Amino acid sequence: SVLQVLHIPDERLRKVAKPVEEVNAEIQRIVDDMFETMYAEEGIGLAATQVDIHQRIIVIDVSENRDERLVLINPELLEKSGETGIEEGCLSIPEQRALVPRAEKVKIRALDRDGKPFELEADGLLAICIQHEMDHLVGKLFMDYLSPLKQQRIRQKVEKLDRLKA
Ligand SMILES: [Co+2]
Repeated sequence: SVLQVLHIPDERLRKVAKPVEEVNAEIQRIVDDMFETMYAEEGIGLAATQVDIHQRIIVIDVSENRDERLVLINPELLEKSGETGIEEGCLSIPEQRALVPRAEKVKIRALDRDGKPFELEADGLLAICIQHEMDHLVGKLFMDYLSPLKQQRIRQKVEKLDRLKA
């Protein structure tokens, strides 16, 4: 079932998510609810913190056909290198996009939907998405990489955008 995505400014988006102790039926229902919400909003990734669930869970689908589910429970970054960037957007910061510096390659370790560990070497868009989604778990948003002036602008814009759309 579709979940509600928080928008800035909401301090809840800055809470550091806790590690999942045991992947089970409940965790799995959350995983499914997250995919449903992500696909519904046409996003390519979604961190649990965005839907107000403070546990280290991320769902991703960077495919064109939109049928290639990637689940990262308790992700852990092992290596990262190179430099790249794209005009990132976020469901929590409606209508704003900004070029954010990211590592081009990134190797991680995580648990899948069944709680089994795997390691993944990613590059291109998938690498970027992972970095974006992982930042979400530690309360970091993509706007924090910009100059304070730009950050303030963004807050004013979303703040306004939301109030008018209510
Ligand atoms: Co985001």
